[PDB]
Amino acid sequence: FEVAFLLIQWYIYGFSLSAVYTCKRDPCPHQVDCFLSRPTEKTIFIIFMLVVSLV
Amino acid sequence: FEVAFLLIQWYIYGFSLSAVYTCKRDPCPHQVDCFLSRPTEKTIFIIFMLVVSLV
Ligand SMILES: CCCCCCCCCCCCCC
Ligand SMILES: CCCCCCCCCCCCCC
Ligand SMILES: CCCCCCCCCCCCCC
Ligand SMILES: CCCCCCCCCCCCCC
Ligand SMILES: CCCCCCCCCCCCCC
Ligand SMILES: CCCCCCCCCCCCCC
Ligand SMILES: CCCCCCCCCCCCCC
Ligand SMILES: CCCCCCCCCCCCCC
Repeated sequence: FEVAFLLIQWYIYGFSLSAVYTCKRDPCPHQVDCFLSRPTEKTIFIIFMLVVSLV
Repeated sequence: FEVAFLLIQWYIYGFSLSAVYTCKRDPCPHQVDCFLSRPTEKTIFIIFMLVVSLV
């Protein structure tokens, strides 16, 4: 259960977060720019919870 | 002067007007949709002034 939950997160998300996202869904016209909330503080806590599950 | 002014308008504009324009300049992000004012009434008067200059 520890290995299987680490492989789903590597496939879906990765292990960081960027500040600007580019979205191509509907009803939005062509492509839009969207901005995230605290993308640097969240990246620090993603790496803290990776080392805990590897130990 | 009548022929030279008809060839510049055929090259720049054409002889009609559409309702939705797609713009790719700066500072706009990617591509946006822009909407014109009375695009059908103006197309009727573009063709009236074409027949006058051809007669
Ligand atoms: C151990 C509990 C995890 C259950 C896994 C079931 C599959 C999860 C979906 C797989 C991702 C699909 C993305 C297209
Ligand atoms: C955008 C720059 C992010 C910098 C990431 C720094 C992460 C430090 C986390 C320390 C984890 C160590 C656990 C013992
Ligand atoms: C320069 C940006 C680096 C971002 C990742 C930093 C990770 C360093 C911390 C590793 C902790 C390992 C503890 C065993
Ligand atoms: C952007 C991703 C950076 C990942 C760097 C951290 C890797 C963790 C290595 C140390 C793990 C300690 C296991 C005991
Ligand atoms: C008879 C007066 C017309 C003057 C014509 C001078 C050239 C006009 C510009 C040509 C179009 C350039 C588009 C790139
Ligand atoms: C979008 C549909 C536009 C229909 C254009 C109709 C143009 C009629 C103009 C008549 C010109 C005749 C001059 C004698
Ligand atoms: C179906 C849309 C047709 C649009 C153009 C119509 C132009 C017809 C009028 C031509 C006038 C010619 C008078 C000599
Ligand atoms: C969308 C453009 C339609 C143009 C149709 C009208 C062409 C004009 C033909 C009649 C001209 C009369 C000259 C004497």
